[PDB]
Amino acid sequence: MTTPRRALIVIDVQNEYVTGDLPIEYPDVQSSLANIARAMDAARAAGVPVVIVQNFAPAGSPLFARGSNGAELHPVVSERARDHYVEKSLPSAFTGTDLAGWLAARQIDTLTVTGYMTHNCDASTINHAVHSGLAVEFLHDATGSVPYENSAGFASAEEIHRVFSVVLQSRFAAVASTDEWIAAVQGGTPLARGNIYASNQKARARRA
Amino acid sequence: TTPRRALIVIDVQNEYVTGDLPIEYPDVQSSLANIARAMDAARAAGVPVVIVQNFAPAGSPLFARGSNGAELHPVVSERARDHYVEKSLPSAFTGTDLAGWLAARQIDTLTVTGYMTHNCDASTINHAVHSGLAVEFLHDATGSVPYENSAGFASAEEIHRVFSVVLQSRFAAVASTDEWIAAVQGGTPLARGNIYASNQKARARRAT
Ligand SMILES: [Cl-]
Repeated sequence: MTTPRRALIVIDVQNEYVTGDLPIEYPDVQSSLANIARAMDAARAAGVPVVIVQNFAPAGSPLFARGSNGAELHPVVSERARDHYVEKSLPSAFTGTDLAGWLAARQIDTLTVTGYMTHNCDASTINHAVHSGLAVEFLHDATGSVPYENSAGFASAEEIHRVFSVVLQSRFAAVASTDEWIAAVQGGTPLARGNIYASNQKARARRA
Repeated sequence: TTPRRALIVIDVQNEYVTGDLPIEYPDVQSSLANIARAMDAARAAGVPVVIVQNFAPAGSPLFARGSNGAELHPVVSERARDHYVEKSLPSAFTGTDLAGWLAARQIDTLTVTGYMTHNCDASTINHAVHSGLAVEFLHDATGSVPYENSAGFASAEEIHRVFSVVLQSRFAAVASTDEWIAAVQGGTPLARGNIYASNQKARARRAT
């Protein structure tokens, strides 16, 4: 087997999600911030390129407003080194940006996703990556969601994050812990991916 | 102003009904019936109808080329259509002419029906939004299956609800088939939610 050639992308780790008005609720945000930092430190030690993504909305916007505290990168990011930076104003870190080219220029075959939110920025970015031919990894303990209620119904942060983690594992990404990822980097091994048939069979077999 | 819609009917194949990937929520007869209604309402209004069929290789457990499971369900195979694409990844854009065909017909709004909510439908919607299309998702003309894998468990109800709520928060106007039919007959758009509102309504359940 070929050794995975990973890039770690740290998506929208900004104060809005922590001290601001879109507070991450599951996993616990302090626990995911700590794992983001471990993943970044491990990546730097192992020579895995680290890409920071920052999301902006216009000045005066209620969230992620240019010039506001909430739009600034959290100290976990800002006090660390990085190898690349991408600003975005859409969920996906690829659309219209230099990300795909930058990755390709570094022979990246595997994009390891951390940051926020699981169901929006992270999932959009992963969807683009998968359909471009990249393998994707998702660190379930270095990511997270918020609860939502709207005309379509209610879903908690735990339900959103779990659903997305399980769906990702079924088809789109290797879902793993930060500890698991760090070890796989050390060993030069891929992380395990699930599949739709196994995933649905297991749930059905249990219901039986 | 009046949307220029196309209705896309994704992967309404026997695998999901009589085969080995049975849709569990919403009830599959109820969503098949609504897909039928939506197609007929589109037809009557001159809204174009696009059919998508997903194939895996001959001999695969699901969607195998040559198998009954891979065939379109008669609800859809016996009806009129304006366009057809076959695909082999979740998004109906990747490796198909879909974006080109929609562009040639000056489509600005894509209405999504068919299966699965969290896989083919979500991936198609995420591509469409990022290409600049407006998207609608008919929550009673779509559906999910349960999954269990190394990332955890989630039921079909949880998966469909979580994706319906997340889509309403940012990616699509989520509506019932009746609401869509009324919007087509009236030449009006459907309502979209937003992330900040969705999160604020959920946070109010704490009742501090
Ligand atoms: Cl698995």
